[PDB]
Amino acid sequence: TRVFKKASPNGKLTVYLGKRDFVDHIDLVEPVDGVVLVDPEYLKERRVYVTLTCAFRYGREDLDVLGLTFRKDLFVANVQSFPPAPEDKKPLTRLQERLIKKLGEHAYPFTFEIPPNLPCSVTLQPGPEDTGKACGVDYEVKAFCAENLEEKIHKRNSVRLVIRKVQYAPERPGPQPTAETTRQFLMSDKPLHLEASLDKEIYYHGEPISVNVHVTNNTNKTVKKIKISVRQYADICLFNTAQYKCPVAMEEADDTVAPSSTFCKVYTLTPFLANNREKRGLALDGKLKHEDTNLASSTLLREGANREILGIIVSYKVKVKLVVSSSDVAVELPFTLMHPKDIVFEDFARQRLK
Ligand SMILES: O=P(O)(O)O[C@H]1[C@H](OP(=O)(O)O)[C@@H](OP(=O)(O)O)[C@H](OP(=O)(O)O)[C@@H](OP(=O)(O)O)[C@H]1OP(=O)(O)O
Ligand SMILES: [Mg+2]
Repeated sequence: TRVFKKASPNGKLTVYLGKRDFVDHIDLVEPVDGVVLVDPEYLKERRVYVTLTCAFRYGREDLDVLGLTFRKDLFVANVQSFPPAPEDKKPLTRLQERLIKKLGEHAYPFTFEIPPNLPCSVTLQPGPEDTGKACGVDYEVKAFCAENLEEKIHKRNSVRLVIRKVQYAPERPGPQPTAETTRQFLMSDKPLHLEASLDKEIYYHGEPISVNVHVTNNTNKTVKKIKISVRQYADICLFNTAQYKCPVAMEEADDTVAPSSTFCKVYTLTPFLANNREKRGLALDGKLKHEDTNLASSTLLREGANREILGIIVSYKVKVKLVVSSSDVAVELPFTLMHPKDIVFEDFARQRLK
């Protein structure tokens, strides 16, 4: 197997994790299981704690910073760790029993169970014009040394790392998302009928989207060209609320539809951060520099669910538009963008770009 690890500035403490991206379904959220490597001597009476903070921050770009003008803690989990507290139990995973057996007796576990209805790692990077500042929800994991819970943590024998809560939806049976609209122009009842659909409801980053477009032109006019697009919507709903709208895929085609005839065709679009990096105003599931970052996924939410608490709500839509020679006639279908998915330690730091 493969495990990521990071040590405190003074290599006296070291965290070990088997993933840096935890996949949350709807039912459950993959458990966050790891272990710390301690120096019992180096710390007399001092202890080892590990906590999991989940918070929304606005201003600078990473929670652990001193330039953000707003912050709301959405979750906190503290754990007693070096001094094994019989109180604070666990069964123990098996990347653990394994790990502990390769690190020794100074190896200590910890486990976090992230509630299911918490927002997932989403980051929105405002661009050049946009008057808003950066913001996002991050999951900080920290293991530090101290006597009491309260003494003062020091950026030295302490370690922090951002993990990620990524959303996975399985794709059900259901009907393909459809949309249609009829249009009658001035001086005539002859209609121009538009109707589109997507091959499915759920897609994953990198996965192509097929759009079945059908056009029934009873009109005496002509459809010059057709434009297909995929747009993202990001609603920052906490400190300073605002709504960002941004196209992540377009595909205009000079397809013609003559008077009194029926048209038909299948278009293929691919929303991607790569062909959008540049762009800014959109929501991502991480930082840009970080390779391994995608477009923010669709914020799932429920009945009687608190929207503000989610931080940034993200959604996608496919828009079909006919330019009729005007008032183009158009429809839009909504879809859900989701996430896919001998030891030998490896750094934790996320791989970079170019
Ligand atoms: O479909 P297009 O020919 O590409 O025009 C669209 C678009 O909508 P249209 O179908 O509606 O006229 C927007 O109008 P709405 O979708 O909001 O109704 C508009 O967005 P805003 O006017 O809300 O800003 C956006 O411009 P932008 O990307 O600056 O938001 C612009 O996009 P296109 O040139 O990029 O495709
Ligand atoms: Mg599926």
